[PDB]
Amino acid sequence: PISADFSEVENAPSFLSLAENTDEVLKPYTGLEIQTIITNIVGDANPNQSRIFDQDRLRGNQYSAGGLVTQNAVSAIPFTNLIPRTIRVGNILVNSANRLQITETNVSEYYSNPIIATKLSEMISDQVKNNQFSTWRRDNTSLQGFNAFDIATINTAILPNGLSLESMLLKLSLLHSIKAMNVDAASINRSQYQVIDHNTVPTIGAPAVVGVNNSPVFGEDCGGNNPVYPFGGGTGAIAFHVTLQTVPDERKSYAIFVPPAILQATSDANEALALFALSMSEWPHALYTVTKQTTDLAGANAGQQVFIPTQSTIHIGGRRVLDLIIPRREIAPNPTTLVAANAMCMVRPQAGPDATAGAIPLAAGQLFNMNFIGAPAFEEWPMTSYLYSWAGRFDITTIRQYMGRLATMVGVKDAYWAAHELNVALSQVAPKMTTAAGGWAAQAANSAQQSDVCYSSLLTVTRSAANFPLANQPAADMRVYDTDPATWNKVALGLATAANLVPEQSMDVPFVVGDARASFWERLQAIPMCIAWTMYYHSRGITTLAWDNAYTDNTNKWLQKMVRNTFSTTQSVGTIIPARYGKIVCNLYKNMFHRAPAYVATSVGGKELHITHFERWLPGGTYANVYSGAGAVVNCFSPVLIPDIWCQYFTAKLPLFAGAFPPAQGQNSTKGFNSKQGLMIHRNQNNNLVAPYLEKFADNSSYFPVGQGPEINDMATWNGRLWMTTGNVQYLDYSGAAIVEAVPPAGELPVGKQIPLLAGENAPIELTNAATTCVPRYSNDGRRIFTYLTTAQSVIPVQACNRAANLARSCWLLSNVYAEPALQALGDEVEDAFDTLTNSSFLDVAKSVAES
Amino acid sequence: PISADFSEVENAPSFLSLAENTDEVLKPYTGLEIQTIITNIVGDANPNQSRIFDQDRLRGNQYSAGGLVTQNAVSAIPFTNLIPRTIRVGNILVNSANRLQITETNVSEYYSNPIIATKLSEMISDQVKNNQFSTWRRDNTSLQGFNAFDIATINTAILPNGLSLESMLLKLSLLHSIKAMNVDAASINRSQYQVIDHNTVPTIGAPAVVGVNNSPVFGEDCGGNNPVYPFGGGTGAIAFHVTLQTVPDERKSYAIFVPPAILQATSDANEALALFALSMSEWPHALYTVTKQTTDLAGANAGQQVFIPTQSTIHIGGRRVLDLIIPRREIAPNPTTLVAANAMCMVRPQAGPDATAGAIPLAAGQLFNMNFIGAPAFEEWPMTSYLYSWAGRFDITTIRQYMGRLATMVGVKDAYWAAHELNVALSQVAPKMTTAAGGWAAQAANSAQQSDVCYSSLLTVTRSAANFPLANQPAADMRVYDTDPATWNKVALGLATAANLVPEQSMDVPFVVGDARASFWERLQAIPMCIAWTMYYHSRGITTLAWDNAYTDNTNKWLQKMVRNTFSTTQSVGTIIPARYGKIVCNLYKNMFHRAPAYVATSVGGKELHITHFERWLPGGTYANVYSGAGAVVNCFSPVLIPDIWCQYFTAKLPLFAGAFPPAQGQNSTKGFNSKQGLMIHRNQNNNLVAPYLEKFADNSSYFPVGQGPEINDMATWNGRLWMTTGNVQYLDYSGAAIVEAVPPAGELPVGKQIPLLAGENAPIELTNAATTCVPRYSNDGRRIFTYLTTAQSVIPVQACNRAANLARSCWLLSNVYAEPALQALGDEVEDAFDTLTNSSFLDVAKSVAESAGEVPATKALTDLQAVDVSSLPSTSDPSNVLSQPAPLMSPPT
Amino acid sequence: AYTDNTNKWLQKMVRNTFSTTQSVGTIIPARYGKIVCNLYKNMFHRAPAYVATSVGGKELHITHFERWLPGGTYANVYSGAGAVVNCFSPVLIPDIWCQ
Amino acid sequence: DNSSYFPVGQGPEINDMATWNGRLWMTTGNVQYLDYSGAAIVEAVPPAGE
Amino acid sequence: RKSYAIFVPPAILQATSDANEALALFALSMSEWPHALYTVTKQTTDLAGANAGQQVFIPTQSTIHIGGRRVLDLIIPRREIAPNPTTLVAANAMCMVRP
Repeated sequence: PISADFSEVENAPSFLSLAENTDEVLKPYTGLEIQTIITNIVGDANPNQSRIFDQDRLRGNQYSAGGLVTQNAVSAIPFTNLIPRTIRVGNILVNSANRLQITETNVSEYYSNPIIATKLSEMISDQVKNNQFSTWRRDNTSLQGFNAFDIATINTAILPNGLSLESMLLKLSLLHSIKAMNVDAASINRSQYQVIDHNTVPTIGAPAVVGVNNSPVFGEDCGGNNPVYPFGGGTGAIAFHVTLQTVPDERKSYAIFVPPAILQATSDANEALALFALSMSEWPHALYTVTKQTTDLAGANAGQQVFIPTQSTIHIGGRRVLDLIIPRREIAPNPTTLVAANAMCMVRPQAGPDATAGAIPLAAGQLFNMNFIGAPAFEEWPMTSYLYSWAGRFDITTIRQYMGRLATMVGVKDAYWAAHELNVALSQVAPKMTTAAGGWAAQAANSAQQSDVCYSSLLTVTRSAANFPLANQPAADMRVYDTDPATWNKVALGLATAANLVPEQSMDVPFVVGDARASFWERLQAIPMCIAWTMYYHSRGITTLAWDNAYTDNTNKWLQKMVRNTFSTTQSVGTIIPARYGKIVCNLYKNMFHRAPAYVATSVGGKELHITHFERWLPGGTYANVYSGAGAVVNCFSPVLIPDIWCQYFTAKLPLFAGAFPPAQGQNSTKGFNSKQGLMIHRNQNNNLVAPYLEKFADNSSYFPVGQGPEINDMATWNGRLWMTTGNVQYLDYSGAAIVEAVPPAGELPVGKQIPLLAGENAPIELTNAATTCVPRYSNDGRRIFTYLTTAQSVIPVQACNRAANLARSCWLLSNVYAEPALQALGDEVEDAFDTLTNSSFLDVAKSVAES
Repeated sequence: PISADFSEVENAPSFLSLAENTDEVLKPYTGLEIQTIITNIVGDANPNQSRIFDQDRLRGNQYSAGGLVTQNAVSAIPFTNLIPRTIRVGNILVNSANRLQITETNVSEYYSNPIIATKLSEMISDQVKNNQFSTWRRDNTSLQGFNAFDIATINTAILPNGLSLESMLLKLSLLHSIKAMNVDAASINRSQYQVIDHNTVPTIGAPAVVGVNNSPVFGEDCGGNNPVYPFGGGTGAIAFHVTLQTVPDERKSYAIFVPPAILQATSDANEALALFALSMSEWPHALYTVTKQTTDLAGANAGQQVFIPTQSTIHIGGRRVLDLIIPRREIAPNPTTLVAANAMCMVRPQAGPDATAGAIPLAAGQLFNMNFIGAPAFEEWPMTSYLYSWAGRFDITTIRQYMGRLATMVGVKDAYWAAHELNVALSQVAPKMTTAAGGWAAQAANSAQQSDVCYSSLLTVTRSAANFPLANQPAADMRVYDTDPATWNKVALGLATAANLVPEQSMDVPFVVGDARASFWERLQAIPMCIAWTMYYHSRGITTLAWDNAYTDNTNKWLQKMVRNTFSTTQSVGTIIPARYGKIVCNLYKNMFHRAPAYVATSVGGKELHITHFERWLPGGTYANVYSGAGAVVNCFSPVLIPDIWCQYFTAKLPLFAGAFPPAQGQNSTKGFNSKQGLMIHRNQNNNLVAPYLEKFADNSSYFPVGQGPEINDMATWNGRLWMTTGNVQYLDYSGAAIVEAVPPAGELPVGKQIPLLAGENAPIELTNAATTCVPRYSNDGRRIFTYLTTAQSVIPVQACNRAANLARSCWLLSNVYAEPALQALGDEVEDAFDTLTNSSFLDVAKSVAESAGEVPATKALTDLQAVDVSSLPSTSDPSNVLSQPAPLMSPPT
Repeated sequence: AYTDNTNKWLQKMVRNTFSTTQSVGTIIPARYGKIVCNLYKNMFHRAPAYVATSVGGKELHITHFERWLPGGTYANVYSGAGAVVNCFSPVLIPDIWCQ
Repeated sequence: DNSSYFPVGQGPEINDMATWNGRLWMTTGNVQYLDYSGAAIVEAVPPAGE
Repeated sequence: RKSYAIFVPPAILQATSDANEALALFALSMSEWPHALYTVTKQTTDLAGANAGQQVFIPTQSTIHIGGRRVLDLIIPRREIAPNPTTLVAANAMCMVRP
């Protein structure tokens, strides 16, 4: 919460108090209630637009350090999933000059929740034991549509591993979040088309079109009509079979049964079939491309403009070839002639409306010729071509139908929610901040720095270095479980079950899917994740080089252990073991928001263990760093992405070092902590260098002792912010010499991204739109860092810490923060009559809030 | 009430006593409290027989300060909704020089009463799960003429919020409020046409005509016969579908089902479809007009004036285009061919009886060409033109039956009543006051000041700055709930239910919905609202220029709070939260009128809270101010809208500072409070300025301390009124310096609007029709304001405070009466003999339906028997429960 | 009474003569059709055919008296030379049949 | 209170004997269908005595 | 079309002297009505008996509209315990009655 008075600063929680474990079960933090913070804002200059197209921004009144007022100043929402591929330059569309982003994943086996045999599979094995010949006769088949010999052979295997549905549901969530873009233009806010490209203004009149393989540059098209995998290249292969007798051996163990429940899940069974086929092959099968009409800032230069969705770039699975088995209409022995095969099956697979040109061209809507036992030549299709035909017909309400059916056949409530969490955590992305003295800045148009971007985890994204298809050495970003085809076959036939596979009412599918607001809710759900990682990284002052070099040669002992426990270093078989210090981040999340992240159960040694997206990232990335104007990299600060007001304003509780500065010109304006709090100044007056009250040294005064680093102390960080927020901070060491990290041109601090204004809005003023909490304490050399001011500059702030003076700093006028008059002609403290008449009600509201 | 003696004003309740929280249940304010006082009609009467065309004034005898009695003195009913677009000028009717008023709404989703899935949905899920054993794609799940694949997708992924229905009911109520003008002239007030145009006279014999897009000036016709939306400037689109498949992928998620339960009348059902379509598209779809015959004050010159209803200019945002998915007549395979479709649609839509031009021209009565798979081309209509054609065909009596069937599906009683409260709050409107010495005044004809107007909340109404269609959106004035298509689809098909949505009888529809008297009755419901807001703003002394700049100013910390807390701009747990000081006005209302305002619930984490229309206004507007006789603005007063006789003759109980001056009775007349009351006189360096007994803190604050402002004190306010009501007050600083705010020409007070007289009436005299209570105390720059008199002028009033002298005053000669509530139900109804012959059967069949929401005679115990594998049915492993809020628990840590 | 020129009382009056109500999968009987069935049973000492129907678990008989639909036009007398006259309440048959 | 206009929402009450008397007036050859003041009603009427 | 198809039990086909007629009557029984406009014709004459002739009348029952389902698939019993027919002669000889 933002603060009206300095009394609200002193009484704030300490960091260790919030990093503490909490026992109580909580609730998911859906974007539907994060929605209400952007709307329902204080301010009289604000037209309260109803369309979600305009509700994309943090609007508010602001108050200057000099005591002036500014109305309806703006702060852009940081996150997006769209990467531009046609940047405007000189007010005209121009082909991009920068290579595409990429993500990877280490899929893992899921041994947790091993399956139990049904009484059906039990009696089947008994019949195999006692050698009951009749039960697997040649022409016996179930109403399911599969013949008995196949069931008797699928049952014979013993499997240790359980079933997951994680990568499956994850691919469905990714396709969903791509298809959501195609919904009404009013249902999608414009800020999302102008986070990376600040010179572009989308049109409300015409919907974004969702194409595929249309990118202009760097081999992005992946062959067009001839579709090919973006990752590694090549075409896959697909074959439809009525029986496992037909599938080639050395291929049999891999073949997947397709239950009838899948094929009756939609208006067009070939489409449900195609969507299941997408569901268990490699992703992306192609590069999807959102296209949108946009115009000039003056409206002068309209045109279509291309965007590549982030979801389209993540790489998961990658199984290349697949054999699908299908139900049959009639109780008949396995087909021998071709016509007897084609007429036999429940549905006859075919390409969708879009055509393809390849060595194996597919005419639009072409029928597939089913395989049979006596066939002179085995039959097969290219996979990327196959899915390419149907790439145009997936649709979010159809996916909704499909999901209701899956929810009915087997549980989907929780797993889809966790998969959705992974989707947000991986596919939401913000540009690195540029440094400035004022409220707004951005990097020059069509530049490598314009397109640098980071995860919510404050890890920079990997960027491709060559034309598609890529042929990389893998660099996985985080673990996920794999969906096992064999266990799926054991379950689809009623042969087996698992403790989390319980069937559910269709109405229980989580409400996100099939809803057109889903994109906006994605963007919103991304912010709290950054708040938890940010408060993790800012509590200790480690510089961005000290993290970047912490997994390479320039490491310390302490940086070694430090990077080691942030991430999922550990690798037990068939498991994902959580980071030791990811738990602290989950605690911060639960204490600062009174809500909880999605869990996945996982067992080790018979011990149960929850795991969250906080606990399953992988080490070796590069961290967020600020740029200088003119693009020079600077990496002194601890890593950052987003402006302080987001942190201060969405949280219910925050640690003391992070609070907003109270408004200028009041009694109880910003102050500081001194000797009584147990702090001590470091003077260096011989060189004009004076530094705040700080923690008493513990043999760590100039070099830290080996294996140790800076200690948590809020009040000292607060003082460091007070020194920084003056205009001339100087980052030196104990002797007053330069440190190895690059430093901002003097007085600059990182600041939020510029976007074009609407009518009646203002650019943010002063330090209202800036990171401030990013204070250095530990350099890559192992030395301490000190923030200095000259002896003359340093006198007022020292009086403030001493509490014999006040300081003047700018602030948002939101909630209970009111502007302070220059005089302060105070009267006797007096409760207002209206405040007493309406106090109980005000208590009832707060009680209702606490209850939840 | 009016006071009889000074003993009664001296014993009147304090303001804080009336603003206390009250815990008792109270009946709705039907507006008939005012009817039995200003009208012949005590009890019932037929509207035709009563001539309420002439029942449009406050009447009575008046007593003057000089001792004379003026019989048959009169006062106008302040409020209206009609806006002239042609003003009489120089006895000759002419085009308006001034642009039209506009209004904006902030529509949005909020948590409502918690929602739960029904038994019918469980049966459907079990039908699907059981269907999974057989390689047959089959259609067991069809309901009410809908495709089996559609019921499956309407049964998925429910939204926690709940369901509202409010914006729907707003659009319906606004429409009704407009069509109610269409009834005969005998039962609409004469005054209603002449609140703003005081020089015109309506003719009783001929009814008003309601048209569309007819206006002469500023492009008000929205393309005329070829229409466009008045605000967006665009044109909509509408398409009808037998099944959801034919809907383009760009918008399959926004589709709305049109349940068969409406259209069950043998009354034209093609119109009921149009009125379902109207209540979910953007409003207004066109600018309605009321044309009425009128004449000159001499009766000499006659003509047809044009008016715009205030309901027709308020913008409820929403959906330009609609896919309406129609029920199938006969259960059947999906109509792959056309003749299978049309001969099987339960209704086949066609345009209403009016022609339209432009692209996609529509001949009258034209038939829509149905959409089905494999069709040669897609077909749709512009919706502005489709709605333009039915626009002349709706009427009060059909809206009543429509809503009567609508009530059978979902309860609509309390929700509609609250929507009607919003209707009255946003549509009733009054002109700004003119200062004078005497009892009447009005602004010059066809002037900008003549047409300037305000809400019952003392906030001004904004004007358009360019010809329609408007190129750019105005700021929101108030925020309302929205109605989700998704959970609408779930609720209409019986798949979901909430405690606010329990079905009701067609007789439960509130009386206003049917009657021709409804316009008059809406006109009477806005007065208590101003009385509440007036007592609120007048309890403190803050001036108009001071409210006007308050939200931002840095001169004083207290003032910023005092405005920030009166508007609804706060939230928690994803829902709206009521304005903190709106509750004061609500309490003030309940305590003065002994009636309860209509409210709606918001669920904060499952805890319901009541929001009233007092609590949902938004910042931005200018506040209400009086004009000089010459048209110059006057800033110095607190906000005012109406003469105080209205405030003080229609309240059961009243604040002390606002009571009427008592009648002369022998020696006694009027009197003032002194130091025995805790008060004390202000004096300065000047020896020729005297200010009344006031607070003791008044001695120590030429400027209020920051964080503090003037406090409630009835008696000092009373004394301030005594200084003001002398003909020669002076508005000045602690030192006797001029304040920055514009002040009236000397000795003048704001006074109520002039209207033409009937034979035998007299104009109000002196201060009988003035506002008096608006006593300034807080200046724009933080100074106190003092009311001064010169010494010689000062002597009699001070002795009147000392109870040793008396001050003459005028009064109405009216006694006090205040009725117990006329009706409990909120709906009129009378037993007929047949209602008694057939009583018990109705009484239990009714209750047997109210519990029957989402029930079918087949129970789970029967449909289990048909199931293949009962343990694996989701209804077994998932007994259903009410969803929690903000969201139901997911992924619990074991 | 089912078109524009309606009253309140004509509104309720036509509303309860007929089967206005529409619960799912059912035909709910008119409130005042029951009076007509009572007249039938008292004046003839005989009963009309029933169909059972359930709502809310409540049983409900229904008869052709209870299942007509609103919006028709009523019997009216003609003048000689064919002029329509509609002052009388609706009629079809001579009194002696009734008596 | 239903002498010339019925009060809103109410209509004529059942009373047999009055209907009997109305039949007695009708079965004479010259009945005249008017209102309380003796003015014509809006319904079309039979040529006299029919 | 499968979910709509109606089985015709043998009980229907042995309900009359000509099974094709019972079949036709069941088919009338579950499709749309009227399937045509039936016409009663009767000789009539003048009041004086002067002008005899046939005269046409349309029954009221023929004008009521009910149902209206348009297309129908009827399933029929087979004479012998045999697997589903594959040749045409094997189909025609198979069924209980040939429509």
